[PDB]
Amino acid sequence: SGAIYVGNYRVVNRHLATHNDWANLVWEDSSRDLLVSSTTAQGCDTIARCDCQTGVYYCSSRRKHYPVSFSKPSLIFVEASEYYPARYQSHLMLAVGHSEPGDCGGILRCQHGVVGIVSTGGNGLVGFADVRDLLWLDEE
Ligand SMILES: NC(=O)[C@H]1CC(=O)N(Cc2cccc3c2OCC3)C1
Ligand SMILES: [Zn+2]
Repeated sequence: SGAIYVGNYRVVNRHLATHNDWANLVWEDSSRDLLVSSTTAQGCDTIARCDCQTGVYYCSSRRKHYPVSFSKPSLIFVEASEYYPARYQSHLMLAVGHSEPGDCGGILRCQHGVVGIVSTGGNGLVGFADVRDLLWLDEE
């Protein structure tokens, strides 16, 4: 589990969104595994606006933050899971690292701020849904 809290927005994995998230919906995209809802309180996270390929992510199944090198956001085939059939997921970045299903939502960050959140895993790989292209998270 886990979310990004930036301005009056809550960014979560679409497959983990709650009823309250759907009832306060701002934007959702199944192909990216992302959903954004509105919040009453202002958040403290800042979004990275960069092309970094190194950062650090939080892994709840190890209670640890790991430094990783990660690929550029792209269209990657993801195996079938409890939440989606086998399909191509867009704006996804892969790294070598530990990830179990419940690790989804952990933040990946670089020197500029939050890059994305854990969305996929298995086989000693971890995949992150990029949010650096969602410029509207910084305003309104
Ligand atoms: N974005 C998606 O399609 C995710 C939905 C889901 O439940 N996925 C399975 C998964 C996530 C994280 C780590 C691991 C996984 O499987 C093995 C370890 C992929
Ligand atoms: Zn950066």
